[PDB]
Amino acid sequence: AAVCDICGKGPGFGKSVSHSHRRTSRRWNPNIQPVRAVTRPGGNKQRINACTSCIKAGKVSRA
RNA sequence: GUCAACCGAGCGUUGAUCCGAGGAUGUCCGAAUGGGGAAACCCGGCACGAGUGAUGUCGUGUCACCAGGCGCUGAAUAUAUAGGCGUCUGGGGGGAACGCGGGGAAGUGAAACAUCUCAGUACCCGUAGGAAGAGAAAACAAAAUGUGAUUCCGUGAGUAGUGGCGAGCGAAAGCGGAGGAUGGCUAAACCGUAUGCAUGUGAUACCGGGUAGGGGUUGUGUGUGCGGGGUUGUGGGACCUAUCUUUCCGGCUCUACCUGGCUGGAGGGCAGUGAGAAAAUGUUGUGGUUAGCGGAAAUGGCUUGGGAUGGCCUGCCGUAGACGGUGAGAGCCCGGUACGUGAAAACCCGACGUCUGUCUUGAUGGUGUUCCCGAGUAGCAGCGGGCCCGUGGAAUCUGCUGUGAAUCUGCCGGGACCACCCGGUAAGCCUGAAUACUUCCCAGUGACCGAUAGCGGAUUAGUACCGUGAGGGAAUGGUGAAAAGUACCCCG
RNA sequence: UUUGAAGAAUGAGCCUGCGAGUCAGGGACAUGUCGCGAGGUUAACCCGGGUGGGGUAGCCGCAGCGAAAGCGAGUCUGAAUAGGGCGUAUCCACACAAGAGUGUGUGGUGUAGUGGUGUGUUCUGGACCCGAAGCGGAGUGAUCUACCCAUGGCCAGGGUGAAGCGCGGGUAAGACCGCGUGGAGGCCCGAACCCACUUAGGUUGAAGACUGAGGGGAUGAGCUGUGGGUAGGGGUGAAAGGCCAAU
RNA sequence: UGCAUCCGGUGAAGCCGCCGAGUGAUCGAGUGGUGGAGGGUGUGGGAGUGAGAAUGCAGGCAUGAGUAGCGAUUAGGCAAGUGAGAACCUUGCCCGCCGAAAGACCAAGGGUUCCUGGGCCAGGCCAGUCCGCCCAGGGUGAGUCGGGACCUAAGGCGAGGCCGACAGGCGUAGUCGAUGGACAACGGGUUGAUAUUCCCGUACCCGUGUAUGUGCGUCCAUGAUGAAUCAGCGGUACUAACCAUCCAAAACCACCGUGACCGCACCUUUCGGGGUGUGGCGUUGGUGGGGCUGCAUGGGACCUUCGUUGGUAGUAGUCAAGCGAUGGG
RNA sequence: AUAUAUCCUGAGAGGUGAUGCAUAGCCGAGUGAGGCGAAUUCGGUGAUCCUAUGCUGCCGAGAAAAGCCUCUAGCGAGGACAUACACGGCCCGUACCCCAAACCAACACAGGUGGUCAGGUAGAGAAUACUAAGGCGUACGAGUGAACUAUGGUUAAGGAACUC
RNA sequence: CAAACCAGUGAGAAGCGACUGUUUACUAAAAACACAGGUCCGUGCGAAGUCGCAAGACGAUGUAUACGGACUGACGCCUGCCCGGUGCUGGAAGGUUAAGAGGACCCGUUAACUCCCUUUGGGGGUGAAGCGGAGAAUUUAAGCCCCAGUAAACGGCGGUGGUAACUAUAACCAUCCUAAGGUAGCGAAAUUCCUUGUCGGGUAAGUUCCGACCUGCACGAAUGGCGUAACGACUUCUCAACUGUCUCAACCAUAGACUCGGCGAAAUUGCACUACGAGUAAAGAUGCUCGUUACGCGCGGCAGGACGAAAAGACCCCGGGACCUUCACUACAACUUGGUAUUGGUGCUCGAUCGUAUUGGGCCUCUAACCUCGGACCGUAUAUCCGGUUCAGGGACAGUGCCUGGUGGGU
RNA sequence: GUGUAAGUGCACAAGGGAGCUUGACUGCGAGACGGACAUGUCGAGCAGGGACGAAAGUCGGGACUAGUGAUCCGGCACCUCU
Ligand SMILES: [Mg+2]
Ligand SMILES: [Mg+2]
Ligand SMILES: [Mg+2]
Ligand SMILES: [Mg+2]
Ligand SMILES: [Mg+2]
Ligand SMILES: [Mg+2]
Ligand SMILES: [Mg+2]
Ligand SMILES: [Mg+2]
Ligand SMILES: [Mg+2]
Ligand SMILES: [Mg+2]
Ligand SMILES: [Mg+2]
Ligand SMILES: [Mg+2]
Ligand SMILES: [Mg+2]
Ligand SMILES: [Mg+2]
Ligand SMILES: [Mg+2]
Ligand SMILES: [Mg+2]
Ligand SMILES: [Mg+2]
Ligand SMILES: [Mg+2]
Ligand SMILES: [Mg+2]
Ligand SMILES: [Mg+2]
Ligand SMILES: [Mg+2]
Ligand SMILES: [Mg+2]
Ligand SMILES: [Mg+2]
Ligand SMILES: [Mg+2]
Ligand SMILES: [Mg+2]
Ligand SMILES: [Mg+2]
Ligand SMILES: [Mg+2]
Ligand SMILES: [Mg+2]
Ligand SMILES: [Mg+2]
Ligand SMILES: [Mg+2]
Ligand SMILES: [Mg+2]
Ligand SMILES: [Mg+2]
Ligand SMILES: [Mg+2]
Ligand SMILES: [Mg+2]
Ligand SMILES: [Mg+2]
Ligand SMILES: [Mg+2]
Ligand SMILES: [Mg+2]
Ligand SMILES: [Mg+2]
Ligand SMILES: [Mg+2]
Ligand SMILES: [Mg+2]
Ligand SMILES: [Mg+2]
Ligand SMILES: [Mg+2]
Ligand SMILES: [Mg+2]
Ligand SMILES: [Mg+2]
Ligand SMILES: [Mg+2]
Ligand SMILES: [Mg+2]
Ligand SMILES: [Mg+2]
Ligand SMILES: [Mg+2]
Ligand SMILES: [Mg+2]
Ligand SMILES: [Mg+2]
Ligand SMILES: [Mg+2]
Ligand SMILES: [Mg+2]
Ligand SMILES: [Mg+2]
Ligand SMILES: [Mg+2]
Ligand SMILES: [Mg+2]
Ligand SMILES: [Mg+2]
Ligand SMILES: [Mg+2]
Ligand SMILES: [Mg+2]
Ligand SMILES: [Mg+2]
Ligand SMILES: [Mg+2]
Ligand SMILES: [Mg+2]
Ligand SMILES: [Mg+2]
Ligand SMILES: [Mg+2]
Ligand SMILES: [Mg+2]
Ligand SMILES: [Mg+2]
Ligand SMILES: [Mg+2]
Ligand SMILES: [Mg+2]
Ligand SMILES: [Mg+2]
Ligand SMILES: [Mg+2]
Ligand SMILES: [Mg+2]
Ligand SMILES: [Mg+2]
Ligand SMILES: [Mg+2]
Ligand SMILES: [Mg+2]
Ligand SMILES: [Mg+2]
Ligand SMILES: [Mg+2]
Ligand SMILES: [Mg+2]
Ligand SMILES: [Mg+2]
Ligand SMILES: [Mg+2]
Ligand SMILES: [Mg+2]
Ligand SMILES: [Mg+2]
Ligand SMILES: [Mg+2]
Ligand SMILES: [Mg+2]
Ligand SMILES: [Mg+2]
Ligand SMILES: [Mg+2]
Ligand SMILES: [Mg+2]
Ligand SMILES: [Mg+2]
Ligand SMILES: [Mg+2]
Ligand SMILES: [Mg+2]
Ligand SMILES: [Mg+2]
Ligand SMILES: [Mg+2]
Ligand SMILES: [Mg+2]
Ligand SMILES: [Mg+2]
Ligand SMILES: [Mg+2]
Ligand SMILES: [Mg+2]
Ligand SMILES: [Mg+2]
Ligand SMILES: [Mg+2]
Ligand SMILES: [Mg+2]
Ligand SMILES: [Mg+2]
Ligand SMILES: [Mg+2]
Ligand SMILES: [Mg+2]
Ligand SMILES: [Mg+2]
Ligand SMILES: [Mg+2]
Ligand SMILES: [Mg+2]
Ligand SMILES: [Mg+2]
Ligand SMILES: [Mg+2]
Ligand SMILES: [Mg+2]
Ligand SMILES: [Mg+2]
Ligand SMILES: [Mg+2]
Ligand SMILES: [Mg+2]
Ligand SMILES: [Mg+2]
Ligand SMILES: [Mg+2]
Ligand SMILES: [Mg+2]
Ligand SMILES: [Mg+2]
Ligand SMILES: [Mg+2]
Ligand SMILES: [Mg+2]
Ligand SMILES: [Mg+2]
Ligand SMILES: [Mg+2]
Ligand SMILES: [Mg+2]
Ligand SMILES: [Mg+2]
Ligand SMILES: [Mg+2]
Ligand SMILES: [Mg+2]
Ligand SMILES: [Mg+2]
Ligand SMILES: [Mg+2]
Ligand SMILES: [Mg+2]
Ligand SMILES: [Mg+2]
Ligand SMILES: [Mg+2]
Ligand SMILES: [Mg+2]
Ligand SMILES: [Mg+2]
Ligand SMILES: [Mg+2]
Ligand SMILES: [Mg+2]
Ligand SMILES: [Mg+2]
Ligand SMILES: [Mg+2]
Ligand SMILES: [Mg+2]
Ligand SMILES: [Mg+2]
Ligand SMILES: [Mg+2]
Ligand SMILES: [Mg+2]
Ligand SMILES: [Mg+2]
Ligand SMILES: [Mg+2]
Ligand SMILES: [Mg+2]
Ligand SMILES: [Mg+2]
Ligand SMILES: [Mg+2]
Ligand SMILES: [Mg+2]
Ligand SMILES: [Mg+2]
Ligand SMILES: [Mg+2]
Ligand SMILES: [Mg+2]
Ligand SMILES: [Mg+2]
Ligand SMILES: [Mg+2]
Ligand SMILES: [Mg+2]
Ligand SMILES: [Mg+2]
Ligand SMILES: [Mg+2]
Ligand SMILES: [Mg+2]
Ligand SMILES: [Mg+2]
Ligand SMILES: [Mg+2]
Ligand SMILES: [Zn+2]
Repeated sequence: AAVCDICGKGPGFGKSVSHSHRRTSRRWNPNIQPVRAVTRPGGNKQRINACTSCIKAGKVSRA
């Protein structure tokens, strides 16, 4: 819940809301997961904290 | 140097001290950086010298972490990588405010109270700078054939608006001003090179007239890397086809001989320490700063007077009658005042001949047909945030999650939203001046205080003292003009 | 302060100093007063080591009515002369009506606001002065106490006598019992130590919690030195709303 | 503050009196005494502008008052000395009190309170020659005691690492961290103060080195062994069989029950269905007899698998001494 | 091999240490130092001190690491073992107080503060009573038969009738 | 003749608690706390539950004969009946409902037009495709509603009337209603208001005590009932000794109080040449009226007044705080669902334009995303952290985000 | 006796019946009453249309006095408002 490696997406802070509409401070943390992505076409794969936005950005590739 | 005096030793006409510029010296703790640690203290490794009969012993240096590179090494293992070393360059902490940015509340008002307000305030945190930040419209405007980056002022106006439509909050457009730089580029529609991965009909296919010699720019798809030149506002650029064309040379579009498309070298540019090319090449103002020099004119006389600058009388000078001191009110007494002058050396602000780059293989004006200019971006569904705007009919901005575009008969804006037309190029980038602040220094000023005031602090003050801590936190000025601070005698 | 105080209602030991309606805003209004007058005035800003000059950007009134279109000395209402609401500053003289008080038409008197300066009030600012219980953010504390963690130390003396053990009884083996040994025990009495039950004194005390007589445990859930960790809406808590540095 | 400018060392402001005047807040070019350096008419201007109170604040001084108290449970008297003064100090005599302390050593802590010398304002709840007062001087002596050179617990810090909006939080290798473990000291004497430190006498254990006497190799060579090499075997028992033991796949013989068929006699509704007894099969429920061949279960042997040597190659490469760990016990 | 075999551990006792020292006292010498200097044996009691980190017995089952000894991985042509030898071992604390007028309590305060030493007579004793060593009478005193208060002693007879 | 110091009062009846023990430092040491005994429930091991926005650590280097939570509290006899309410536990067939998808209606705009007017589309309505606005129905999980269980889970266990051989009764039947309507035991008790209930014991006298009766206002069986040996600085009561606690105080030795010398305080304080009584009055007067009495001043004592001093009254009320409780409001932490993403494939089975079509649901597989706290290597000379490699197990689950619904005095 | 309590009124009816029918109108409103204020009450006359009565005239709710709710936010219809 810290940071996504490439997108640079630090979690943002905002306030929730009731139906009565009374505020309270809360947070949002980007959807971060690690995968053993492919780096070089030689087969070397490594792990990097990536979010869904980055994944669908598809800098990381699959076989 | 001072308290503080005092002595005692002493230093000077050759110029000692005093002030300024550069330099060296700088124990230890303290980012502390050789390891450790209860700060000012313990314990080592490595390289060079020295002394002892040698050791003992001594000095000197170097020895942190992280970041970024370079060279060497390489584990699982085969390549290679992590890791491992060693070396250069940076940063590390502190500082009053200001600025940016990440986060961010309640007391309070609403006469209660949740929305709301208090307010993005205090406070915490990470950054740089002397300013920062913002900054060249994807802005406004509204038919005028208008504005023309940002920033800061005074308006516009407590108006339009927002709000349990309450308390409250609060624009924009336009106008007048300060300051100005309409300011130049990178990277995708061709090519030369360092290139590789792939393959050969390995010859009739590759060079821009004619003769001749010579022997995979992949066939097909996709992605990545390297570039001249294409970056709209009347709507705009190129795989090919109609016109003038202000130097030369070579090599290319897989070869050699007209037409077409590029790159390299000899010459007018574009400018350059720059936000749009990078690194280097060096210096003149009586400019200032750091300290300094000169700088006028009454012993004038008398009176009170302890003491005169005072009262009276003369004469005084002034480009200087700000100021302070000297025995009471001083321009004619001293420090000094206007004015003039001045730096061996160093430093901040202003030009000028070594030396450097580029380009004139590039540039300017003229007639028609056919893969580029910011993508996970604009916009979208949900969720929230900032714009006066609290979902309200809600644009514009940002963003968390899922989604997701066109590229010129493209986009987005014009305050739900649509059509004709109206106006300006988003997703890349930087860039002075106007502005804010003052821990620090200088010079001046005050209808500012004059010791319970004024900074807590005119004095050994952030001390004594209190608290183990964070922290709190005092009271305490004047003898005299000068110490001439009471010799000596007497009581005790 | 009170309806009301000589008050036995509050405050004042005394003296001296210090101590309380201030201050800002083209803020708003009214009253004084000052200049000009259908006009009044400028902000910011530029240039005079000096308050000058420039600067009309802007604001208020000269016209109001209507929510608005819009109209305009009228306008709104309304289907409307058909009067009413609001203004036409305000009045004088002439005529027309009813004399529903006044309205409707003519000729003159012709409209007074604005910017200082000082003042009361309101305005937002802490807004006449001192004063709270408390909420929130950042930090400082476990040198007492609570708990716990590691390492050490402490518990004079004197009794009680489990299991177990051996022998003798007893079994067929037992089991069971007498005898001597053994000495367990949150066992007993009682010093150090640690506590706090009663009384007394003290309660401007020797002491911000004690002194003296007695008072319980006193080999353990014990106590004690040592050094460490647990931080505030949290700790800890053999639980009382206790302790967390006399709070 | 502005001003015509003045008042004053022939005495300003301030302080304390006196006089006179205004209805008031006051005033007086109104003065007497202290004071010895600045005030200021008038007319405006601006204010931190007027104190008795707020259990106000700070300072000073009141009263209760010369009152309460002088801080234990042990307690003194006296002689003589110093001194101005002597219950309180010094010396002496007796008395009393503690004596698991009210004595003697340390740690923690404090830091000069230790000793000597001088004086007694201030401090000691009184005086005070005395003091833990002040003033000056002196005083702290370690290879062997203690803290670092050593090692570690609880726990803290922490490269890299992991996680975290920032800050930071964790925890590995490591490094810190005593209240523990590790190495050596005794008695006497000494000054006014130090002592297991100084002196005396006698010992010790750790760290470096000496070089010889023991005396030991590597650079000679003797000892114990030790193990990485060519030729086959485990009656067990690969492959046609024999003796003995229980079982049955291609149903012969015999009976019986009858999926279903052909029917022979009787019963039954008038005849029907149907039941009973039986005959021929068929079985709702396919072996025995015999040989060729091929495979499956044990026997001896044929060629390749041994009873580790026959030369060699104790010819040559190896050292243990002496110290050798970030490792093991 | 069951051997008091062997090894390890081990307070204590004897000897040397020590013909030394100290010593009660003797002499001259006074604020007090100096020289000389006798005996220096026995038994018996006896610890909470030491053997002991031991022995027995119990469950609640009672640190780590180092130093030391020892074994080897990586070397090697000079180390091992003693001793005459004169050499060589840091820095810092070391005074004083330390159940107190010196520390923590604002004081020269009837409080608290951890470890060590533990005499004699009675006694079980580390209680208690009196004493040595040694240190104190802890800083207001002098005088007065009052109340009254506090600390105490004694009390005719009655014995809880006071009083919750 | 234990002569000193030192050195247990004892016994009886009972209440509560098993006891040793701990606690409200600095007013409460108990009957409270705590425990040893049991009970219920949760907890399958990267556990349950904790601290922590995370890694991670405790739990534990433990493993259901362990750990956590809650209740009662040795031991013995026991621990009755009630599942409507609230909870918890199982069952989701039905009804209601999330987000998310979605596209019928309705609405806006505009090319063409549509009457007539000119000549080179608007003024008297339709509505083009897209654009958009509100906008559908349709798919939806948990939960709630619903069905059962559960009381050592929180909790309840009645009233009404009638009904005997003299006498008061109910020991039997009928009423309502809820789920049932208090069983054993004990009971004017630590609960009993009348109440000092009545009776008996103890005393002359007993509102306390003990022992019984039961009219239990308003006991009661794990927020446990009844007894209980021992224990207790616990509660009540009685008895013998005991005594100055008392009848009823007396004397005496001590340190103060007193006088003398020395040093030298504090609270309070508008004034002060400060009497009495009756009256008056802001309603109890040293200070007013009236009358009485009284030379000025001290010292020791005693406390009735000076509404005496100390603390801006606790109680009460009035404008406000903090903490706490809960089915008060509004939320939020945590727990829980689905969709969506980290996201892959085959086979089957189910639908709206029995032989032609509808793309998603449910299942079984598999590796390859992902997890692994399994193993074994390496970084390493030492490393249980960590990173990489291999294999092994899982595996498209899980976890994680975002939206959403539940629950939510934990905050 | 007079719709719903009491008072005030009411026979000239405000009491019944019938006929007819909508004035329980539209826009104003001279002036008043009460109101601290927001509000609340009464009312002759003027313009269109209608109702009853031939006409005269009466008709702007019930014999009167109770039967009620501010502001915001929102919903719905019409207009020669933007
Ligand atoms: Mg991150
Ligand atoms: Mg924010
Ligand atoms: Mg908020
Ligand atoms: Mg996708
Ligand atoms: Mg210099
Ligand atoms: Mg130097
Ligand atoms: Mg360091
Ligand atoms: Mg460093
Ligand atoms: Mg590098
Ligand atoms: Mg490789
Ligand atoms: Mg409010
Ligand atoms: Mg309020
Ligand atoms: Mg607020
Ligand atoms: Mg705001
Ligand atoms: Mg700079
Ligand atoms: Mg800029
Ligand atoms: Mg404006
Ligand atoms: Mg307001
Ligand atoms: Mg180009
Ligand atoms: Mg180009
Ligand atoms: Mg155009
Ligand atoms: Mg000069
Ligand atoms: Mg003179
Ligand atoms: Mg001058
Ligand atoms: Mg002068
Ligand atoms: Mg001068
Ligand atoms: Mg809004
Ligand atoms: Mg909008
Ligand atoms: Mg463009
Ligand atoms: Mg500027
Ligand atoms: Mg402090
Ligand atoms: Mg009054
Ligand atoms: Mg009065
Ligand atoms: Mg009085
Ligand atoms: Mg009063
Ligand atoms: Mg009072
Ligand atoms: Mg009052
Ligand atoms: Mg008072
Ligand atoms: Mg104003
Ligand atoms: Mg005028
Ligand atoms: Mg001007
Ligand atoms: Mg209007
Ligand atoms: Mg109208
Ligand atoms: Mg003014
Ligand atoms: Mg706070
Ligand atoms: Mg701490
Ligand atoms: Mg037994
Ligand atoms: Mg025994
Ligand atoms: Mg006893
Ligand atoms: Mg006393
Ligand atoms: Mg205190
Ligand atoms: Mg007694
Ligand atoms: Mg115990
Ligand atoms: Mg802390
Ligand atoms: Mg709290
Ligand atoms: Mg309690
Ligand atoms: Mg309580
Ligand atoms: Mg406390
Ligand atoms: Mg004079
Ligand atoms: Mg004079
Ligand atoms: Mg004078
Ligand atoms: Mg003056
Ligand atoms: Mg003036
Ligand atoms: Mg004042
Ligand atoms: Mg005063
Ligand atoms: Mg007053
Ligand atoms: Mg006062
Ligand atoms: Mg007094
Ligand atoms: Mg007295
Ligand atoms: Mg006295
Ligand atoms: Mg005392
Ligand atoms: Mg004397
Ligand atoms: Mg004694
Ligand atoms: Mg003792
Ligand atoms: Mg003793
Ligand atoms: Mg200490
Ligand atoms: Mg002296
Ligand atoms: Mg003196
Ligand atoms: Mg004194
Ligand atoms: Mg001194
Ligand atoms: Mg690190
Ligand atoms: Mg760490
Ligand atoms: Mg660690
Ligand atoms: Mg260490
Ligand atoms: Mg240590
Ligand atoms: Mg010493
Ligand atoms: Mg010593
Ligand atoms: Mg040595
Ligand atoms: Mg030292
Ligand atoms: Mg010493
Ligand atoms: Mg000492
Ligand atoms: Mg002592
Ligand atoms: Mg003190
Ligand atoms: Mg004392
Ligand atoms: Mg004390
Ligand atoms: Mg103690
Ligand atoms: Mg003892
Ligand atoms: Mg004695
Ligand atoms: Mg003694
Ligand atoms: Mg007394
Ligand atoms: Mg007697
Ligand atoms: Mg008696
Ligand atoms: Mg009982
Ligand atoms: Mg008890
Ligand atoms: Mg007990
Ligand atoms: Mg207890
Ligand atoms: Mg207690
Ligand atoms: Mg206490
Ligand atoms: Mg208490
Ligand atoms: Mg108590
Ligand atoms: Mg208990
Ligand atoms: Mg039980
Ligand atoms: Mg239980
Ligand atoms: Mg249970
Ligand atoms: Mg778990
Ligand atoms: Mg209980
Ligand atoms: Mg049931
Ligand atoms: Mg129920
Ligand atoms: Mg549809
Ligand atoms: Mg439910
Ligand atoms: Mg009873
Ligand atoms: Mg009972
Ligand atoms: Mg009772
Ligand atoms: Mg009773
Ligand atoms: Mg009774
Ligand atoms: Mg009684
Ligand atoms: Mg009862
Ligand atoms: Mg009850
Ligand atoms: Mg039960
Ligand atoms: Mg129960
Ligand atoms: Mg209960
Ligand atoms: Mg019970
Ligand atoms: Mg019992
Ligand atoms: Mg008696
Ligand atoms: Mg008496
Ligand atoms: Mg007395
Ligand atoms: Mg006395
Ligand atoms: Mg005195
Ligand atoms: Mg009176
Ligand atoms: Mg009276
Ligand atoms: Mg009186
Ligand atoms: Mg009082
Ligand atoms: Mg109060
Ligand atoms: Mg209140
Ligand atoms: Mg609170
Ligand atoms: Mg989903
Ligand atoms: Mg999926
Ligand atoms: Mg609450
Ligand atoms: Mg009628
Ligand atoms: Mg009118
Ligand atoms: Mg009506
Ligand atoms: Mg009517
Ligand atoms: Mg509203
Ligand atoms: Zn990302």
